[PDB]
Amino acid sequence: LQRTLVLIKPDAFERSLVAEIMGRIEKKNFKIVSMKFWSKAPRNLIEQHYKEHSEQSYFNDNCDFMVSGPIISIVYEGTDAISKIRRLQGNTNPLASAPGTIRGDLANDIGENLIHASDSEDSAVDEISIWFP
Amino acid sequence: QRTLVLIKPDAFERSLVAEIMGRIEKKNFKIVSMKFWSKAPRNLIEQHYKEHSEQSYFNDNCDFMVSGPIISIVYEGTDAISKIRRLQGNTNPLASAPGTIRGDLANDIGENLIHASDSEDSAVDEISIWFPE
Amino acid sequence: QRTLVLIKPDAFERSLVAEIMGRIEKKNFKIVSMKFWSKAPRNLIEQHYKEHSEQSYFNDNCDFMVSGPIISIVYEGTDAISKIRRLQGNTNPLASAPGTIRGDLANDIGENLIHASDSEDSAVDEISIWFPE
Amino acid sequence: QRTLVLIKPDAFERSLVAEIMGRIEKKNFKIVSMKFWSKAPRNLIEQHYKEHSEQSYFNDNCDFMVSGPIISIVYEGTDAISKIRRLQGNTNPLASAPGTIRGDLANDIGENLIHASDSEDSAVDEISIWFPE
Amino acid sequence: LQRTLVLIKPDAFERSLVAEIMGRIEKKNFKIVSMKFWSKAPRNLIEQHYKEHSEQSYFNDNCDFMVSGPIISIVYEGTDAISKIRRLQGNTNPLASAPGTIRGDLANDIGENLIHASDSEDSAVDEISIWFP
Amino acid sequence: LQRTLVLIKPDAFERSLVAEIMGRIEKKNFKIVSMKFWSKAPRNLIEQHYKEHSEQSYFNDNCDFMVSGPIISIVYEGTDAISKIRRLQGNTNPLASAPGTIRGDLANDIGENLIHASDSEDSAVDEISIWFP
Ligand SMILES: Nc1nc2c(ncn2[C@H]2C[C@H](O)[C@@H](COP(=O)(O)OP(=O)(O)O)O2)c(=O)[nH]1
Ligand SMILES: Nc1nc2c(ncn2[C@H]2C[C@H](O)[C@@H](COP(=O)(O)OP(=O)(O)O)O2)c(=O)[nH]1
Ligand SMILES: Nc1nc2c(ncn2[C@H]2C[C@H](O)[C@@H](COP(=O)(O)OP(=O)(O)O)O2)c(=O)[nH]1
Ligand SMILES: Nc1nc2c(ncn2[C@H]2C[C@H](O)[C@@H](COP(=O)(O)OP(=O)(O)O)O2)c(=O)[nH]1
Ligand SMILES: Nc1nc2c(ncn2[C@H]2C[C@H](O)[C@@H](COP(=O)(O)OP(=O)(O)O)O2)c(=O)[nH]1
Ligand SMILES: Nc1nc2c(ncn2[C@H]2C[C@H](O)[C@@H](COP(=O)(O)OP(=O)(O)O)O2)c(=O)[nH]1
Ligand SMILES: [Mg+2]
Ligand SMILES: [Mg+2]
Ligand SMILES: [Mg+2]
Ligand SMILES: [Mg+2]
Ligand SMILES: [Mg+2]
Ligand SMILES: [Mg+2]
Repeated sequence: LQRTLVLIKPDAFERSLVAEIMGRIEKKNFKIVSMKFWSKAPRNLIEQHYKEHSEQSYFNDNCDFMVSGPIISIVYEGTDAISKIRRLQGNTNPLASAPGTIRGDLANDIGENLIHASDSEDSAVDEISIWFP
Repeated sequence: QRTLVLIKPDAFERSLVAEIMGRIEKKNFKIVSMKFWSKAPRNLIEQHYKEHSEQSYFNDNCDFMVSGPIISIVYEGTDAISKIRRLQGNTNPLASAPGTIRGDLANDIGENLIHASDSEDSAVDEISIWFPE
Repeated sequence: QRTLVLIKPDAFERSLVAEIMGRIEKKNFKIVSMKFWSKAPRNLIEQHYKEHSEQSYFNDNCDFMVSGPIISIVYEGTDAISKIRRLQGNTNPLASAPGTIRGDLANDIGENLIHASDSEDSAVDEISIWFPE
Repeated sequence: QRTLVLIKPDAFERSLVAEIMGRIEKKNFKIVSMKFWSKAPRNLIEQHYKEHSEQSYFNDNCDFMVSGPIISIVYEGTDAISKIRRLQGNTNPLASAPGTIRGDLANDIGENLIHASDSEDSAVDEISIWFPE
Repeated sequence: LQRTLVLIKPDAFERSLVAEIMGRIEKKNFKIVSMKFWSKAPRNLIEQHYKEHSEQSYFNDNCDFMVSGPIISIVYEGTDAISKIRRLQGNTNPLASAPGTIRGDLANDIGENLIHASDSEDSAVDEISIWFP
Repeated sequence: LQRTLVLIKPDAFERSLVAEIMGRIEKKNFKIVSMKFWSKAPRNLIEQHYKEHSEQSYFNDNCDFMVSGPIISIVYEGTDAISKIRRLQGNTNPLASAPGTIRGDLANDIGENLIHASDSEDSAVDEISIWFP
């Protein structure tokens, strides 16, 4: 049994895909245990969330995108939730994400890619602490 | 207008949260605030339904409303109150119309998936209950 | 209550069996009995529709009903008879409402996808026809 | 009967083209002609809506109708005109019924996703406008 | 042209996913040629169905699960139906089943995994003989 | 940014899957820039479209199928549209096409396979020139 942190990104709001994305996770039988709506996430939380990427060329653009509209932060719980939701999410690169995955079916950009999900136990604990202190 | 919607515990039990939210999303209403409650305080539920305090079902309904999670949402849109009420459908499963949320999904007078404010005055009161900030 | 539903041969031809069953399932009705007929005996069809024996369409309708498979289902739920009738929608394609099974999917008075018992008395008779056990 | 349907520019903006066409397709109407317009000529739009020429919204509506692509479709079926009108739903978002295209998807009196001919006489006129061949 | 044996498992009934599962197979153009509904399958048929696993640690628990609610047994027919429906079904292990498959999208447990499908021509004949003697 | 040529094949019309197929591409955020409806495509355009296969045993049967009902020719535009839509389409062979893809979910034959999509930049230019001279 694990908890993982998911962000529904501003592009999901713009494209009216919030329920579609949440629905794919819900139909897999994962349970919401925490959830917050952000009309606009604080820049500092975004920069902390993506701190690994702070020295990458796309960092500033990614952070700008992430504060360009609302986000939902959700903690999902289930057996092996972290890897399972990562599999559902699909590859970052739209040339690689498989049909059937959230990104494979719905995303068409490496940056505007609809959903974040924790990639490991350690990062899940870290990310949950950021969004749900 | 702004209206107050509750996703009720039966929606969680039946894994219909995204389905309900999706019907409102597809109608182009915007989420302005949202909170997740693992279990709403009974006092909050009693206040929300204070006008039913003398009804025979009052306690049973309060028990149901604290039996599982709730999501409270403020939606915004032109004439959002009446429009979301029409999408919601009648309380009575003998009357709620196919095509409405309750008409398609609810099969009980009490366990009826969704609350929506019924007037501007009740919207103000309910938003103040669920989002006192 | 228990009611008798037929999935008609046009549902098989048009690959709408799951769609129709899904609309009833999502309303939370429980299957109590079910039988698949590769081709129903004409005599069974004539008995089912015996009250239409003098109508001009009687033979054509019987021909249609044996033209492909049927699934007969007994569904159970509070006020299941009237509720499933409302989901079914009117026989006449000029009247069946969008949101109903026939309103959304049927475009003919005869080839109309689904039968549902219209009263408690007819439910008893029809269940005895299709499930004499 | 044959009727003239327009998929309006808001359907393109909101990525609802397939959703709308799918609702008509599932009702078993057959496409007899179809044209895609990257931008319809304003004169065509003015002719289509000539009966509204004195209305206060006439110019705003024409502006909207040339603001993005349109698909014009001739559909054929028994009583196709009235049936597709019923699927379409009322112009007014305070009236369009859940289960209809506008009832489920449209939230504005002007930006209302779909046109459908309202009579046999108007169907002839509109088909001659969009498909003069 | 082949026939294969599918079981819709009790978890599909509990989670109201029966039509969803049948619909995925129906949309692939497979035809139902036999079908039976079991309110509760006999223990002996279940133990025979899973006889290969009789000495495995999970055998008793699996059999208990399989008689814990209704099942539907279906014979589907199509060209290479056996391998095709196996592909649609997805891996037993929820750490392996691919998004897009029935289990990949809907199942979250190695035991409660929604659907059985024959794994070969020989086992299909055997399983059909069990459920449809 | 690329343009690719898609054909919706006559089997999609027969099976009422036109909107389903177009919807999968639309939800991926690809934009229609040209579209034509053919009640019956001219034999010569079909033979030119498939000229690579002119000496294969299935050529005549494939061409016969392709003129057996309507087709829609669509030009879609998006970043890397050619490879992305090919991925969505899925393998020609129904023993290989992955669940989650259009063919993996919906097609059950190597010939009647619902959709064509250009396989390269060069063939896209060629095919667009054929259908949209
Ligand atoms: N423009 C651009 N943006 C990128 C690139 N790589 C990553 N990003 C953005 C989008 C990602 O969602 C986010 C975090 O990257 P990640 O942890 O490698 O990917 P992911 O766990 O979201 O699939 O940063 C990239 O290569 N280019
Ligand atoms: N068991 C039972 N519960 C009832 C009955 N009438 C109302 N309720 C419950 C369910 C309703 O969602 C809630 C509030 O009643 P309402 O304001 O008349 O209905 P609504 O605005 O949720 O459609 O109280 C009732 O008659 N019986
Ligand atoms: N062709 C034709 N068929 C008809 C007509 N009226 C009824 N039928 C057929 C289709 C109906 O499903 C069946 C039983 O008629 P019903 O009990 O009045 O309708 P329903 O309970 O299936 O809605 O007989 C009719 O007027 N014309
Ligand atoms: N802004 C605005 N637009 C309107 C109003 N009434 C009609 N329109 C626009 C939207 C309609 O689709 C179009 C044609 O009006 P109509 O023939 O009465 O409606 P309809 O046949 O599209 O349902 O003109 C109106 O009252 N206000
Ligand atoms: N708890 C548990 N149950 C298992 C395990 N392996 C198989 N089972 C159960 C669930 C399977 O649906 C059933 C038959 O196993 P199978 O033939 O290897 O899998 P499958 O053809 O259903 O994908 O037995 C297992 O490793 N653990
Ligand atoms: N009957 C039959 N038809 C075939 C076979 N290979 C190809 N075809 C038909 C169906 C294909 O859609 C069409 C073009 O073949 P293709 O370019 O290799 O496949 P595709 O780009 O449509 O996946 O010709 C084949 O091996 N057998
Ligand atoms: Mg990451
Ligand atoms: Mg109320
Ligand atoms: Mg009747
Ligand atoms: Mg009009
Ligand atoms: Mg097996
Ligand atoms: Mg090719």
